[PDB]
Amino acid sequence: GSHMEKIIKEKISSLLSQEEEVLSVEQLGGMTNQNYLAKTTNKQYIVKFFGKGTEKLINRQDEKYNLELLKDLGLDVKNYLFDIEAGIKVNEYIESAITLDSTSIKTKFDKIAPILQTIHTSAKELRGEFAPFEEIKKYESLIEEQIPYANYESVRNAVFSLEKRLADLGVDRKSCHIDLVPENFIESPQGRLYLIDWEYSSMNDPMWDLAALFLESEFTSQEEETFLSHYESDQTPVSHEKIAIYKILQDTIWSLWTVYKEEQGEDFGDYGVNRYQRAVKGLASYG
Ligand SMILES: Nc1ncnc2c1ncn2[C@@H]1O[C@H](COP(=O)(O)O)[C@@H](O)[C@H]1O
Repeated sequence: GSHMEKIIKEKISSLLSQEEEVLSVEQLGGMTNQNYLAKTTNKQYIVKFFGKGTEKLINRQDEKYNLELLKDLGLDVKNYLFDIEAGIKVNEYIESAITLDSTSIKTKFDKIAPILQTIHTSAKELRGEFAPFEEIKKYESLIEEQIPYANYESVRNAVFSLEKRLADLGVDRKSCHIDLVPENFIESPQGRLYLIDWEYSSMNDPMWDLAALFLESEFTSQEEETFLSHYESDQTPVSHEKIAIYKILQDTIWSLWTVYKEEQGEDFGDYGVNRYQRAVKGLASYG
């Protein structure tokens, strides 16, 4: 039983009646060590332990508010606990739920485009103002080692040069999810599709979210065009250039996230190296 699992057991004890007990806390699948299934006498809970070393990256109070603010959209699953002290989310467990991946997401544009419209047109004022270039600096501060990626100064300066272009185009400010990996979509056995894991949610340009959806599921040009056709409306305008720019910023940011996570003891192999190289590729294609 890990330290993280012991802390989870303690936090869940507050959700139980005098009779009930925590039976087990086990690590769920996935890339990171954040996700756990907790079993109690009469209840199962999905747990995301996101707080470890992320105090300066994920503003826990911002995100606790964002949960209660976003609840009536009906997109996320039910929350039972959001622990500010350690950064731990305790949610409902949906039995026999299907987690989406790139292939399955591509069959469900009829559901997913309206979902993204719902969030981007919510008119909700989330706590948090996403600043991608400040985000880069946050990771740079937290990382102890000499940056392990090749040709970093030239790449960094090219990435930071995109700030001026974004200012010229004009950056929009809407409620965004910020982390549209396909595995953040889960389907109930009865058919309802959820969008989960809003830990990064913030006010941002909606083209960030589109870039993330497209990049994280490796959409083809045909899939991008088809999705944009579905998603585009007067209240959800589309900018292809912004999408291209945000893809580069995402690969940069998540490559730095990788270094920091590995410094804390995780092993993601060449995940970060490859994302960084894709930023390099994107910079060349953009220019
Ligand atoms: N309410 C739920 N019921 C069943 N599985 C879930 C639930 N919420 C999250 N999960 C799973 O846990 C993962 C959450 O972390 P992530 O892998 O980053 O999406 C999802 O991919 C789902 O597979």
